[PDB]
Amino acid sequence: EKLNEIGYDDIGGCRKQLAQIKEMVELPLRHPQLFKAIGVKPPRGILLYGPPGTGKTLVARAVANESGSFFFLINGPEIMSKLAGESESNLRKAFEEAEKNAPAIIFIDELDAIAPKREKTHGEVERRIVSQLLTLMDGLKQRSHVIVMAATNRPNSVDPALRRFGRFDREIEIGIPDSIGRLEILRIHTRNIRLAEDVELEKIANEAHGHVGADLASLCSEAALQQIRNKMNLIIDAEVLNSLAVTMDDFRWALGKSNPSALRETTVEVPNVTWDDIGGLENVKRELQELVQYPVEHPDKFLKFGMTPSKGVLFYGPPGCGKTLLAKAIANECQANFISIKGPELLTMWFGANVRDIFDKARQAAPCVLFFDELDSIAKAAADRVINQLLTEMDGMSAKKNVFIIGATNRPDIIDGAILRPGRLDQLIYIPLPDEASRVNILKANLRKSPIARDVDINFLAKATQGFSGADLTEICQRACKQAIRESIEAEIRAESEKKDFDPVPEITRRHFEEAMRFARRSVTENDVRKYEMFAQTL
Amino acid sequence: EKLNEIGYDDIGGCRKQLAQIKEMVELPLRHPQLFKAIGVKPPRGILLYGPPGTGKTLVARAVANESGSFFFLINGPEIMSKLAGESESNLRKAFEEAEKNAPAIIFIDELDAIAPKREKTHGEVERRIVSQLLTLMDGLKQRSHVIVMAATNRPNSVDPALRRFGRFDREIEIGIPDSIGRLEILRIHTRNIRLAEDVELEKIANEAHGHVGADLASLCSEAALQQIRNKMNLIIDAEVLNSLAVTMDDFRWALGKSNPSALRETTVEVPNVTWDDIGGLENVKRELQELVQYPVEHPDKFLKFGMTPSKGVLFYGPPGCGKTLLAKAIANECQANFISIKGPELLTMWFGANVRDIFDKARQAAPCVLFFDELDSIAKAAADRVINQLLTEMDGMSAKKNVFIIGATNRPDIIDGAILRPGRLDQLIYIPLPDEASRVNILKANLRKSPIARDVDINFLAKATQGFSGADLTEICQRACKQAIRESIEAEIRAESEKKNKDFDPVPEITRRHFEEAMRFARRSVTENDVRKYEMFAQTL
Ligand SMILES: Cc1cc2c(C(N)=O)cccc2n1-c1nc2c(c(NCc3ccccc3)n1)COCC2
Ligand SMILES: Cc1cc2c(C(N)=O)cccc2n1-c1nc2c(c(NCc3ccccc3)n1)COCC2
Repeated sequence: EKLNEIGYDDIGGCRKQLAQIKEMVELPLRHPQLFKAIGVKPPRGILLYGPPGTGKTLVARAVANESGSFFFLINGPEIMSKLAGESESNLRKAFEEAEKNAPAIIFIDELDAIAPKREKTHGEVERRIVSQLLTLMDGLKQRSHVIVMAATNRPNSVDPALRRFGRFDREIEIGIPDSIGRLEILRIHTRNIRLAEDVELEKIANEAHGHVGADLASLCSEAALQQIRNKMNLIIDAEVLNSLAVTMDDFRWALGKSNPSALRETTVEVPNVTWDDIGGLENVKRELQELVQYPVEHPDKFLKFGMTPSKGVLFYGPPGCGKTLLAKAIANECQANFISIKGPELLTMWFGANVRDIFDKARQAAPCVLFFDELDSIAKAAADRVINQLLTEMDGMSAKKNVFIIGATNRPDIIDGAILRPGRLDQLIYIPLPDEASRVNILKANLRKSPIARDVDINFLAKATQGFSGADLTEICQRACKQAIRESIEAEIRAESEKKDFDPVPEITRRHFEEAMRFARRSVTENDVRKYEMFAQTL
Repeated sequence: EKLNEIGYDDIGGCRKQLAQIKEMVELPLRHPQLFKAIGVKPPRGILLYGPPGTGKTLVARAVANESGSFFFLINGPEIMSKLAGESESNLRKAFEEAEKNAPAIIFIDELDAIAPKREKTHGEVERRIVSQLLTLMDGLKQRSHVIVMAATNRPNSVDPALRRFGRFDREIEIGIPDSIGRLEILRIHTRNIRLAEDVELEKIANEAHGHVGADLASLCSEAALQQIRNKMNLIIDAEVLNSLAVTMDDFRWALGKSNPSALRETTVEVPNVTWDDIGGLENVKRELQELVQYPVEHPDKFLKFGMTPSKGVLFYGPPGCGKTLLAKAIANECQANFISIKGPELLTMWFGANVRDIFDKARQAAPCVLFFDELDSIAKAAADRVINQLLTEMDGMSAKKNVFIIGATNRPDIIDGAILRPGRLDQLIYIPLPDEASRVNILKANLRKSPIARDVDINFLAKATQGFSGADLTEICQRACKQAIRESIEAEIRAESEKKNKDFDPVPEITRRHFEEAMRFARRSVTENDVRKYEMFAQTL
């Protein structure tokens, strides 16, 4: 009987959308007088879409329960699992009961099942039920106090006729939870499971990438199974039963063996790469501040001076110089959402229309940076369709919506000149090989989690490199760590053999870094650097 | 019960169409004696089409109510939601009840639902309804005084059989409202909502691009919701309730977060770019006047001299010289509609016939200037299909309908010579880099909204920038504005630091210094070689 007690606190990583739906639904159903007085018309149909398992199904019940409304549930499979007349009778009865017991919420859990695309019907009963649903949606009066909520995997799966301005006009996306949402879901799912004192659910939430709420429930279940195995493979005994608590190692094992279902779905989040970490690149700092931070933080100045900000940059520069991190940092300084799209991903999804989906999602998000990772794959100069999609979508993106498109290219001389036209992406910014401070910061980011020895002078390594790209520094650090692991394992084997300095190699010593450096080679030739300098004028 | 009172004043941005429909429907059904005497036959079927949310659904009721006729409504979803026999029984009862209570209007709301394309039926019950609808539409007796009206998203969706000369012969398009129509919509949706005295609804309309009437209802709803947020967050005191009025800052917030449904719908409007703003380019003014204005303003002299005007023009010149604006300006001087089509758009829509749709809309519009920007992406010399469609449409377009096709190209040498034949696009006009007079207006147009300091000599900059293209001038001003914003934001930060230690506006205008810095890095974007190449094209062809 927990259904009647499902509240907002019992739903996981949809805090922003939960607040939005609260404002949309609860307030009109709790204080109709205010909205009627001012004139606001509460929404008729709210469609929720997103990856499966997010928890969008519980949102309608939570809203109804905490607003005191009546809740009638319409399950698409249930209505489509009945005869030709009984399904229509059930739809009509649901709407009639909702009208009788207003204020009320009708929840169509699988709207895609009831009303798929008209091309997929291939029947008369299905089209009849679709038309009946349309009529009932039109039947509901503006002042009946019945709010029809719906859930679907993808909004494009619903018949377009249902998305008219009178039937389903508001669409809210319940996407993949962030780390805070993941922690909330894990806390919700562990209220009954007994947890050991050594579990840090924050770390588990931060590590689980691509995990939706159902995936986290599976994670907790598998962790409990692992604990039972550990305490049962050796051993029924009441004392042992009371000593059964999920330890952190069990959670780590479950996470390692967990195959999340939302790894392939794009993430929208505010990156935590503060510009204090990027270090130098201060010319790029100033340019990106002028191009992104000022339009978002101080719209008043732009309105005062009557300048429409340009919403398009191109990050051209040698490979492995942290263009993605620069985009993330400029997103963070503005507290702007960040969306990262790789060329292979776009081509693969096109092979499997979705160019407009990502821009629509960017519009959904608050002021955001839409970072395309390799634009030569799309703008080579099959791809002739994606290029035009992108160009037209940029040509239709109003400059006042605060969506900044930042495309990165290692090879800028191949990009089609159409993209670089004024008003599309005409803000060429050059990202050079990291300077001294940038190199120190790269080496410190690489060695953040690695215990280094005090004798190691990171500043000396940065000074010595003087030309290495970022990937080169990462390779140097990885070589040093590999040699350290090689020494640790050799010492462990020697200790085992001698059985017939508890930790002989606890930190990476200066010798490891020296040996790694001896074989280091520059990856960006001076000719390449000269070539990238001339592109600013060759265009 | 407001349905019985829906008039013409309660519908939004369809002022032109409503007047057209008023003559078509209200006048015959009000004075049948006059039309019968001369011999006019009032229309049988009027198919209203356009993007969703325009307000075409209320037109039938407004026409019926004002003319006193009987209004019987038919809903596509409703009829197709019933059994095989009841759906047909309702169609026949709708027309049977209409003839009984004539004069009357039958409004089919979703004609695409009842009568989709014959290839989409894939059933027997559905195909019986289509045929039943056809029979009823052909059973009207031209004296029954019953007028059928229909609404559809696109006319091509309807079964072609319904669009014969006896069933649905008149099609009226209710499209995206223009700025005046947006204000009509923004004033009918605000009759009940209380508004603050600081609200200038005219400004919101001119900024609401791509907003259909339904979308403008979301703006008002969102704007009022914003006011509740502001007052509720500060907070149900009755005094506060009476002080709840939508302020303009709320509207601007709503407009920023509003995602209009019709941003991708093409616009038909008369541009406001008067030729007095284009400045010079006077050798282009004479040629454009001889080809667009005189045929439209003075048809008499063309008939008197027996000359058929050439309906095609090609604009070729260096990039960023305001070719589009010149096309807009001549349209304004003729009060002609202007349709701008981009090369990328035509290919994108073709991948997703539509060439014939652009021309058909041009024909429906009053004397029109159909601009084809980037005609080098279509006439490159997939695309082979689009060029032929464009090539055939021009040939099949009678020169007497006052529709002019202007094609702008930055690279004319690539254009296929088929388009440049004497039949369709036979006139070439060269738009050069802006001259001294024009460069003054380009700078003025850019700095129209920007408060400039009196020490700035706009004339001096134009004299200095002899050779700069239009985009080069625009870049200079933006750099001036960009730098001006920087000195304003840094001054604010310095003020904050000084405030902690203890000229209201530090930089109120773009000083002469800001322009000086921008000009130093400014570089010409059209090489002297490129200018020479364009000159030789007139003879190379
Ligand atoms: C771990 C790592 C690899 C890498 C690479 C690379 N091709 O291996 C390139 C650029 C930055 C890189 N970082 C890196 N990663 C981070 C930071 C940071 N700071 C310096 C920097 C940043 C952007 C840009 C330049 C230099 N650098 C600071 O934020 C945390 C992560
Ligand atoms: C804002 C703007 C940008 C721009 C560009 C450009 N490459 O961005 C090219 C030509 C004119 C341009 N304008 C512009 N825009 C306007 C005007 C005007 N001056 C006269 C003119 C027109 C076309 C041509 C020459 C000179 N210039 C005057 O009418 C109002 C709008």
